[PDB]
Amino acid sequence: NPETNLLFNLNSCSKSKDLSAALALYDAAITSSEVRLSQQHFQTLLYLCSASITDISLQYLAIDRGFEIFDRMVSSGISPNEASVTSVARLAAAKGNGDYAFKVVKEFVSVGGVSIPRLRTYAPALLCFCEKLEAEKGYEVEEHMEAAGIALEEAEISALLKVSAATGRENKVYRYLHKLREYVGCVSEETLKIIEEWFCGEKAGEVGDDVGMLREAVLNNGGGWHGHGWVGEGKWTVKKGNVSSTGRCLSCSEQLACVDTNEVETQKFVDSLVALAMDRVVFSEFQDWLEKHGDYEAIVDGANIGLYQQNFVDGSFSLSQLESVMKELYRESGNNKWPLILLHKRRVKTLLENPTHRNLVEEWISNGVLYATPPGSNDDWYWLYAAAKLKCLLVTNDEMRDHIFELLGSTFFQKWKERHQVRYTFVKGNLKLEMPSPFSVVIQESEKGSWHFPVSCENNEESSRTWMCISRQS
Ligand SMILES: [Zn+2]
Repeated sequence: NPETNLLFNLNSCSKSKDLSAALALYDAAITSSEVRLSQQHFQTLLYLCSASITDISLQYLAIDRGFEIFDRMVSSGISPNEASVTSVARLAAAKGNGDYAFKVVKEFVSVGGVSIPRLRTYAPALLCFCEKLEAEKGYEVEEHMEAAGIALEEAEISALLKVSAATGRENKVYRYLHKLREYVGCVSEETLKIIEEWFCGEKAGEVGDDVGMLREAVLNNGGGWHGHGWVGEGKWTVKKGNVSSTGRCLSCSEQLACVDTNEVETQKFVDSLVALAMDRVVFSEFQDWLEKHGDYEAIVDGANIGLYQQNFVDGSFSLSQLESVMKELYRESGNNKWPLILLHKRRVKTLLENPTHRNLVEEWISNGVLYATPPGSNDDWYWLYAAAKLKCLLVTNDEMRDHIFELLGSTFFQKWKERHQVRYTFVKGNLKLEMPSPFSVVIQESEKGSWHFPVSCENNEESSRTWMCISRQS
């Protein structure tokens, strides 16, 4: 059987990255006319041609003979899959042909059946245009990506920022300094140098505008950014320097913002939370109970605080620790609001039928500062909902890492936990609440057009992270 032998030998070439050998077998199949060409033969060759772009000894062969393999695949009556289109997009981008790398994807997305065009399909085009300082054709790829419903990562956004800085398009540079802020957060060392080069450059110091109305724009957006135009005269003062624990940069000596988590994104969180919670008993009775009587500054994971530093074997529970968390949050509250504790019905009873505790537990149920979550369903979803919907603190020592709560948007979560979650500790006797930080680690604009960029300390992120401060002085 010749078809199985060709597929077996082409795979043996792909294991060694031996393009020369597989590309010889490709000729033997065509000229002899003994073997039936098929999708898996064409695919194996195209991936190998894309794989060989990095190899110096095999790149010239892949670029010369790669497109003929793709053209034979289409004319044989086989539509090209996502990986095959990406392979030719990379091959075309390797020899500076951005327009073919673009239009090979436009044909693919135009079918729209089972295409599924990933970012790696469009990236060969986009990067090739930004390499050749073709800003206009670069931005076309972004439009066709964003319309096709594909997220841009840091590398693509940095490429578009780079080409904007090269062509001197100060409108577009401002666009992508907010795309990084929005879709990335803290930036790379390479990405930081792309930004540093702009603000140090002469074009950046030829832009300007007001004071009063921008304050509303900062508040309405969240706190991080005002989001329209540059502010100042010229000559930026770029410098790297660390930030305080209180949210105060040592370079410029101004206040960093603690940005509110996205209001529309928080509504997607709570709806997906109620959707999973409504699953066999009535969850909706808590929803209205919170809304009717619930204006607390903090929520407490009752099961966590009580079982903290207790033996899993003994089944020992600690109301005294849960009592301490109640009193300290009440003190730290300015208006003096007691937090809402959320325990199970199995844990509230047994606490209630202990005569020592009964009074204190009954007191909290009467005052509306403790809610019993019903059996069967988890308490997990009740205190997530309570803190998230009311937008307040959540006291628990539990970084929620699991595949049951996998609908957690890990982009939105962590970013939510850093703003809202309160950790704690009981050193022998006394309690110590570890509050969330008074400033967020994200890109942000001041009212005076002063930017701040945090660089991602990938190894050991701490208070000694370097921030790249950029201000005007006017
Ligand atoms: Zn600063």
